[PDB]
Amino acid sequence: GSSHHHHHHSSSHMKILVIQGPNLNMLGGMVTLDQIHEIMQTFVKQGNLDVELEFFQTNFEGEIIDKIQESVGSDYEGIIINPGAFSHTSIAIADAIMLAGKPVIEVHLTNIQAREEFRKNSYTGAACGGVIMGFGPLGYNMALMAMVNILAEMKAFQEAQKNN
Amino acid sequence: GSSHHHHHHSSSHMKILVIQGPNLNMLGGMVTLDQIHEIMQTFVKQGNLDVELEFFQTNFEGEIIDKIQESVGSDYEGIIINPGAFSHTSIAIADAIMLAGKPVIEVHLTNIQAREEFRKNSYTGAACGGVIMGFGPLGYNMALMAMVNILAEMKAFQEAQKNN
Amino acid sequence: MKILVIQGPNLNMLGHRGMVTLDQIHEIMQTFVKQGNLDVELEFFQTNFEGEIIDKIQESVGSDYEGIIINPGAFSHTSIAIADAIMLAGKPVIEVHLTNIQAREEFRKNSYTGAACGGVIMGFGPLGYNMALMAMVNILAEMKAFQEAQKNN
Amino acid sequence: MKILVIQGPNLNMLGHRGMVTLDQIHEIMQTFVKQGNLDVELEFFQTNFEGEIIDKIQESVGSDYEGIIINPGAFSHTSIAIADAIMLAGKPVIEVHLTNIQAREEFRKNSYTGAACGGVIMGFGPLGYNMALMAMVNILAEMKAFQEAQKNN
Amino acid sequence: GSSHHHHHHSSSHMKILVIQGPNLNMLGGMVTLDQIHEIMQTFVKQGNLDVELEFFQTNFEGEIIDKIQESVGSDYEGIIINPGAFSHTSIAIADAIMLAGKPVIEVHLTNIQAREEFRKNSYTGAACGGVIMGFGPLGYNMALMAMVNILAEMKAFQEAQKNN
Amino acid sequence: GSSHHHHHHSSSHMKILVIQGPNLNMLGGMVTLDQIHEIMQTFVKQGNLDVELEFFQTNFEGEIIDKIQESVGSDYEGIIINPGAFSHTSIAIADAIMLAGKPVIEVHLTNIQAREEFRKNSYTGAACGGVIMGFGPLGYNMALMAMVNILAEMKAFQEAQKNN
Amino acid sequence: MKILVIQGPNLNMLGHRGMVTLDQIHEIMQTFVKQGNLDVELEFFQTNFEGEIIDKIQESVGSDYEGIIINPGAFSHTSIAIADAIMLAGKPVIEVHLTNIQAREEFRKNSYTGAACGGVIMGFGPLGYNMALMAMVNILAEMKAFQEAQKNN
Amino acid sequence: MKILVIQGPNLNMLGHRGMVTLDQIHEIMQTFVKQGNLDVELEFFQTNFEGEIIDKIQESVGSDYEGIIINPGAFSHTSIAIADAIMLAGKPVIEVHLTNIQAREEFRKNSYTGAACGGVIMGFGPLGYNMALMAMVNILAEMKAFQEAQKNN
Amino acid sequence: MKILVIQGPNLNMLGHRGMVTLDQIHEIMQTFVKQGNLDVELEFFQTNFEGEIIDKIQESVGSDYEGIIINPGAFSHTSIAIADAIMLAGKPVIEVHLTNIQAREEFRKNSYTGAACGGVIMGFGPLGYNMALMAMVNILAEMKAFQEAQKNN
Amino acid sequence: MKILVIQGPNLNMLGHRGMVTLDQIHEIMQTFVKQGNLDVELEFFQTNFEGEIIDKIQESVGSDYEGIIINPGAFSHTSIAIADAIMLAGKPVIEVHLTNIQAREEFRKNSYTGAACGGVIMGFGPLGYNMALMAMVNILAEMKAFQEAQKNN
Amino acid sequence: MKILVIQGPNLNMLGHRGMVTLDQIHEIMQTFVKQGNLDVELEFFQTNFEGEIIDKIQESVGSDYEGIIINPGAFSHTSIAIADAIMLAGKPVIEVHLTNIQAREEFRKNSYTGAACGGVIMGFGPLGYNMALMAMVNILAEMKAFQEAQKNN
Amino acid sequence: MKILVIQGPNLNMLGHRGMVTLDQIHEIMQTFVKQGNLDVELEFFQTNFEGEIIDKIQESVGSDYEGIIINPGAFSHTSIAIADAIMLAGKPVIEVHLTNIQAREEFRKNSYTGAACGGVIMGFGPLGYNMALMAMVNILAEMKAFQEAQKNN
Ligand SMILES: O=C(O)[C@]1(O)C=C[C@@H](O)[C@H](O)C1
Ligand SMILES: O=C(O)[C@]1(O)C=C[C@@H](O)[C@H](O)C1
Ligand SMILES: O=C(O)[C@]1(O)C=C[C@@H](O)[C@H](O)C1
Ligand SMILES: O=C(O)[C@]1(O)C=C[C@@H](O)[C@H](O)C1
Ligand SMILES: O=C(O)[C@]1(O)C=C[C@@H](O)[C@H](O)C1
Ligand SMILES: O=C(O)[C@]1(O)C=C[C@@H](O)[C@H](O)C1
Ligand SMILES: O=C(O)[C@]1(O)C=C[C@@H](O)[C@H](O)C1
Ligand SMILES: O=C(O)[C@]1(O)C=C[C@@H](O)[C@H](O)C1
Ligand SMILES: O=C(O)[C@]1(O)C=C[C@@H](O)[C@H](O)C1
Ligand SMILES: O=C(O)[C@]1(O)C=C[C@@H](O)[C@H](O)C1
Ligand SMILES: O=C(O)[C@]1(O)C=C[C@@H](O)[C@H](O)C1
Ligand SMILES: O=C(O)[C@]1(O)C=C[C@@H](O)[C@H](O)C1
Repeated sequence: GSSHHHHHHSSSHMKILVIQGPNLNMLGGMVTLDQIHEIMQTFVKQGNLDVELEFFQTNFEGEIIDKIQESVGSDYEGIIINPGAFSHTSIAIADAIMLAGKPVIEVHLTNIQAREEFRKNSYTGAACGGVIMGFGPLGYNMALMAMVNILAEMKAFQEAQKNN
Repeated sequence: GSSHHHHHHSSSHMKILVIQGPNLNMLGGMVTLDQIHEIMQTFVKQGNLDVELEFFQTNFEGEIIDKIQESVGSDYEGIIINPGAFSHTSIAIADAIMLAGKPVIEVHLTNIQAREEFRKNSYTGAACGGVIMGFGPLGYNMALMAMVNILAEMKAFQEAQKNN
Repeated sequence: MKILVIQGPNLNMLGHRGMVTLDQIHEIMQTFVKQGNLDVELEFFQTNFEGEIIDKIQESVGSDYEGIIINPGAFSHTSIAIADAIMLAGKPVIEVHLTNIQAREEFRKNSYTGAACGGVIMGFGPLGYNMALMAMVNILAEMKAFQEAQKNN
Repeated sequence: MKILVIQGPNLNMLGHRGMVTLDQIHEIMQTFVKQGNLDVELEFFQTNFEGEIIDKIQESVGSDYEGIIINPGAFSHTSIAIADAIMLAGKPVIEVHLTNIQAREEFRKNSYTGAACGGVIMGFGPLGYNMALMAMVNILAEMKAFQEAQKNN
Repeated sequence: GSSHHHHHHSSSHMKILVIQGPNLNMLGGMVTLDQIHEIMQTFVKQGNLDVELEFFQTNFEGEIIDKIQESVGSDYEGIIINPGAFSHTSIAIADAIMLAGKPVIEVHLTNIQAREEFRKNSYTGAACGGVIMGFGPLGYNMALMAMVNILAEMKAFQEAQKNN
Repeated sequence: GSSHHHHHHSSSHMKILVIQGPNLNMLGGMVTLDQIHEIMQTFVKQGNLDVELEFFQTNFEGEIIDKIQESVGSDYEGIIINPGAFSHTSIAIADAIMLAGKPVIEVHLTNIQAREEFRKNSYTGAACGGVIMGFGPLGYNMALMAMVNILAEMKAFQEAQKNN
Repeated sequence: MKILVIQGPNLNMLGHRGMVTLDQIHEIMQTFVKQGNLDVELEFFQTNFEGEIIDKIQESVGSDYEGIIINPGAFSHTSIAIADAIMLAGKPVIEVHLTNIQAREEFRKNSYTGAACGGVIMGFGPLGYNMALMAMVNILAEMKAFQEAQKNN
Repeated sequence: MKILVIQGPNLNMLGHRGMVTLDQIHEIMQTFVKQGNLDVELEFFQTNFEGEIIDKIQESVGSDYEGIIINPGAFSHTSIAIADAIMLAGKPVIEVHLTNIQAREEFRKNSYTGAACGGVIMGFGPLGYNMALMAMVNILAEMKAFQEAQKNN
Repeated sequence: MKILVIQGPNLNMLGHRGMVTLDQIHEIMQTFVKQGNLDVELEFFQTNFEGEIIDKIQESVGSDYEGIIINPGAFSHTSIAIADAIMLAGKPVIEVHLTNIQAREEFRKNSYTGAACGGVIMGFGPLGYNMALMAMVNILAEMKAFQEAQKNN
Repeated sequence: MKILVIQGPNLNMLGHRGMVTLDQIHEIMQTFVKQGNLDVELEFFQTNFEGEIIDKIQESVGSDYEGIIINPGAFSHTSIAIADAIMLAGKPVIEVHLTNIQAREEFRKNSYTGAACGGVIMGFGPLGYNMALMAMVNILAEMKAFQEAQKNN
Repeated sequence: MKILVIQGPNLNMLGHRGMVTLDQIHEIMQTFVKQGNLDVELEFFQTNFEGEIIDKIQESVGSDYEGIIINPGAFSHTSIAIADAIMLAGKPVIEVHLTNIQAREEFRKNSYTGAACGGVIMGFGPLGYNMALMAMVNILAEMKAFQEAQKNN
Repeated sequence: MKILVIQGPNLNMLGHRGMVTLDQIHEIMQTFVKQGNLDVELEFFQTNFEGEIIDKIQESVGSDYEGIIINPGAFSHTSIAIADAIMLAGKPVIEVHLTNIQAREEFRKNSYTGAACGGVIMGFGPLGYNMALMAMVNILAEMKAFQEAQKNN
């Protein structure tokens, strides 16, 4: 699958991993995925945020399981995923996620509540703590704004108990 | 039911309506709903945002339907709603929302995908364009950040077609 | 001879939700009575509250109302309470629907409230309301004929 | 202005199956027209055959009938074909039920034929038939008003 | 449809009506329907029984409804029916039977409990007071032996109450 | 459980085993089970039939499984059973029946098609080749008349292939 | 020691809906207490409003009520909200039903509210209410014993 | 006045399965009677056999037992037979459950045997048994008043 | 070599129900045969009667028809009878659908009759009928080759 | 004019899984084209990977393929992704099945991918593939006629 | 070290129901122990009675049995009681199936008793029994190692 | 004598997901063979890819593997394709589960893959793998005895 990433300088620093599910490579709303990624980057460079993104799209469920598994070599501290149609079917990823080790957030462009009966459950989303759907590309940024706060708060907490 | 609101000065200006469902008046995480509201207000005064909020909680499905119906006296231009347990059952509010006239966003503290079978469907969120669940109080701000962008883009659009 | 019309949730919103208001439906009804020359006091009550329909039906049980026409709206599909209430009304209740609830989503198909009513008119738009007057008038006429047929022998 | 009434299976059996016959229901209808002074030719057709209802509706598609009132009876719950047929009728079809099919066994609850018709009258006993005439008259009146409203501008 | 009948002399006399559903006309076990009928007649002429049968097969659900409706012109006093595949689907005959006026018995060559999930319910058999299935042609005679006893007992009963 | 039997002389001879389900011991229509048994006996002594019955009622599902297993010590050559409510639940007896080795017929006084949803399936009857239900006590005799014919025809058949 | 009794929709209609009123049920309870010599202030509240049950339970959370006996009635089967409420009451809630809701239609079988309450009495007619007092008295007694057993060591 | 208490499968295991035995439950009952000054012979029977419950209920039908309290345990959810048995007992049967079967797995939610019983106590732990005595006493008392009210006129 | 084509309910209504008649479909087939130079007598039969499909299939069992192409229409989803009939035809039956019945409402998804046929063509509009001829020709050809392959050794 | 043939999981196993290989199926197609004198480049791709079907479909979206024939095999029943893919292919997709998936286990009945494709051929054994060529040829021919019919006026 | 083997209904019938008896299965087990040189007293108990399995498991709770291997047979699918029992066994219970219950009718797919056991062997024919011994030996060995690892520190 | 072990998705993650790795499981197996003195070449393959399990099984069909042990993991519940593949393996496949998939969520209860396999070991943790070797060894031994029993007469 496909993979973009930007760099980051070196003076906290939060590495985040975005995983885009099958067919998401194809948007082209009238907006494209690369565009959804600059929107994300634009919203960080902009928010004033020491966040590094890694972007990842694939059509292969195994490639999505692999990628999560990699992350567990503690690099990035959280995952933003839109499993595509795998949301509805794939227990195997739901499992990947539950032994992800870190925050995961599911994001869906459409409102899957409001579509075909079959799209209504996501197993994957049941396993991410949080789920965003319905918002169009705008949803990713919500997942980003959220991710930031989660991690932040965790850092402030790991520094909480680890003194006494 | 109960209702808070802050004021706003008079020099665009977006009035937004927050509706909290039944039992939400009870939180006291270890955070309370008034607290969830200042967090919201804090995130506006802070984001630098001409947004006026109105906060509203009730245990009464009718009172939720009433309030939406009132909004349709074009004041506020969108709604953020956590219908609580009424999400799962109440077609009547789903209906209220589908003839709401404006952007509606559903917010849930818990991740309802991940709870009892009965909590899995929300008819109301199938009628809001977008849904947020899973995020704790943080979710509300996501709905706020989103609401802003929606309206914004709408204003920019109503000014789009209305020239030619 | 006085009849109660009970309109459910969202029904008041007609004209934002064809382009016709609930007020206009009510006056249509008048026009049908005021015209059909039928001795009928109508009263309109609309609410978005399940409890307020229940209350109102419970309040009917005192003389002056001989029948209730009701569009429980969305509560039709879900409100076992309103159906329970309709059954103790002990007097004609007729359920009306603007649309054909057979013909929309799954969750609208069944009506609890409808089963409790003697009979259901649906998918006629407002005409169904006049249809309901039409029937109420008949049943009340017939009932009235019968309790004099017997309480005479 | 000529209207078709289609009665489904078993319906002819009324008086062995209250104590009233299908014939009487028909003449009631007459009495309602013959009385309501409405220019309406009615025709009655009863059958226990799914195919015969389908045939009859397909035959309506030729002028002289402007609308159909129909009680598919038991076929209501099961006949996708009749429903399909009612949908090409391209002219008002109104479904009538003597009983409230909401209020009997599970298998009667849905009506396929009902969904295809614009609207459904149920649980009124025979009155529902007059109810149906009442509606048909109105829609045909309105339709007629409209095709002259436009085909004038 | 098709229709066989034998005659009977004139010196109680029980007229019985057998109705064979769709496709039953086709057997040819390695036994045919006419054969199933002689077996029946053979078992009456044989049992020593003042019974007159009328045999009736059709493919048309309407024709089965018609025939029952006819019977209600009190000729025969009971019906033996194998609705075939219409068992499982046809409410309309179930209804015909429920306002049949007299004893009805459903017979099935096969054991419908023991076949495709769809064959498991018969609505028609739910409305007959009794149901035989599983016995092959032998089934019909069971229905005949039973029909005899039912009617008999009824005659003995109508003569029971109608004296006092 | 309980068990009746009559004797039989010694000059073909068919031994048959009747098994009555739980609660059947309680009838007392207005007829009792012993009565249902003499009706049976009466219909054999009467039909002119070299049949020996053994009657058996119990409340214990094990005791029914036991008794079938016993039969397999080839005594009687067929079983008539009314598993009572165990019809609907007990796979374990359905299995006993399927490795019964001989004709089994299920009899039910009521018409189980026409009762509570739960009584609609009988797993046992799915395993008997044939099922009678709806007939009141008269049902048993139908099972008897049938049993006779089945066995008969089998004897006639075992003498069929066993010559060439 | 003060206990709240919450009666649900339609429950007030007893005497039109055997031949006994809600008032009579309540005075029965009194008679059981007034007689049982038990230190128990009772309060009765009946409503046809889902919200008002919720509000009332939430209002209990302030001292003087130590327990709630509650017949959610129709809301029993459908009201996640009231069950959610009962769960934060943090103090005994006992559900009562006049009838045996196992023993009616499908839709009454489950109770959401019952699952949230510790225990459910059903099918006893009014006796079940005294039954409920019986139990509340016991749990409160035991709880009270225990918080003194511990807050002593 | 003699009452039969029937304990179902595994119920004898209490103390390995809070920390209380079935013996203790039974003596509690005694204490409640022995104390309530109520003329009540109790008998206890516990079994892991569906058949033995059936047999025991059928055996009750002979004089000296006027009522049955019964915790069918696991058989509650599956035993049509025991429910059929309970229904010919012709004499009060009350189901008790230690836990609130609404509040566990799907498969425990319905009780066949409970529907057959007049009423069900659940989720009270052992208290429910005394609760059951409480009720049986009342019903028997009332029944007995009534057969003398009538067999006098 | 003679083939039966069986069109089901409503299928005759094409041109009121794109803009193409059943007649045109049939002549298309001809054109495909008349052109494909294939020795094929075709016969067309359309009906709105479940029975008449059954009768027609049963009648095929006599020589001259070697195969059946059939669009049961609506009866596809419900007719166990027709499926049973197709299964004793003992000779190729091919089901055709204009539309892709996977792609409409739930109730059209399964076809009983289709499972009975050896193979189903669907969603091709009229082209599927020529598609069907295409197949029949092949199967008949192959079968014919084989009964000569064997009845030779 | 170039067409892509997509064979799904296990389909390569034909010859161990009648006694015919996937290679033979493909050369048959050739023979049908090579014979039908039709201007058609075919390409065969078989995979046991859901993703590789997806990738392959997405890769089609670049010129030279005008259509896809596809036997998703097992993924037919479960792969929402492939069905989603087929839907953006924006160019004819035809699903083929060797067997009649109506006629096996429950889980094979529905096909997600089939609903996505315009039309589905099933139960024909390998013939269905030639049947598929037959159809693709026709649609492409017709489409091509049409874009010249219009882009001329 | 003594182990209980519990065989359920019908299991004794092997050899009328491959051609192997229950006795032979048991002696096989012996042969595996007698051979594997494992210190293991086995006991065999077969029954057709749900209550007898329950009784036997309840009887295990006394010393000398350290583990149970069990084929509940048909009760697997239905007996909530036996599962309940297996849960208080407080000692290893292993479920065995001759066949693969996944691979037969719907009703056999789930096992209640299997969920209550730590682990299930199925579809191995008799070999599964030896498989079970193999496991029991291991867990007992491990448990035993552990209670000496700790009760030492 | 060489055997394939196929580990499914996530299985490699043991030690982040008791505290044991997949490597350790494999070496345990060695220890069991290396110890059991059995002539067995084992190979381990783990993948998170449905297609790779299917490929690997399809690759087995060439000599040197006589059997496959497999934990399809999450694909167990959903992969019709893998089950389809396991069925053409034409050689013993045994499914192993660390946990008791009966005893977790609904969605894990059924195994497609398991029904295709001859037999399934589950809920034993790693021991189940040695269990599997134990069985494979036996079947292969027996099969081998048999093809020499016959191909001798
Ligand atoms: O982002 C989404 O909306 C989605 O995950 C993408 C493609 C579809 O398969 C999903 O149902 C929704
Ligand atoms: O915000 C929520 O999580 C919720 O809407 C509140 C209360 C519960 O009834 C809902 O399931 C979740
Ligand atoms: O009037 C009607 O058509 C309706 O009762 C009103 C509102 C909706 O919720 C119902 O589904 C239909
Ligand atoms: O007229 C009626 O009520 C009905 O349509 C007639 C016959 C029955 O089969 C329907 O269920 C109701
Ligand atoms: O006699 C019978 O077995 C049957 O009624 C005949 C044909 C099939 O449709 C039924 O399922 C059984
Ligand atoms: O004979 C009978 O009808 C029955 O088998 C007896 C008792 C009930 O449990 C069955 O449902 C019917
Ligand atoms: O008290 C009762 O029995 C009930 O709770 C009251 C009203 C009905 O809605 C319930 O189903 C039963
Ligand atoms: O007493 C009880 O709680 C129960 O009746 C006994 C055992 C369990 O099987 C039931 O689910 C509840
Ligand atoms: O040809 C068809 O597409 C169909 O078989 C005809 C009529 C409809 O009833 C079917 O659903 C589709
Ligand atoms: O080609 C077929 O018949 C099929 O698509 C192939 C493999 C199986 O998985 C499907 O169920 C049918
Ligand atoms: O395979 C077995 O051993 C089984 O447990 C025994 C009897 C049957 O009832 C089960 O379904 C399988
Ligand atoms: O090994 C197991 O226990 C399992 O097969 C592995 C992963 C999970 O997805 C299964 O449910 C169980």
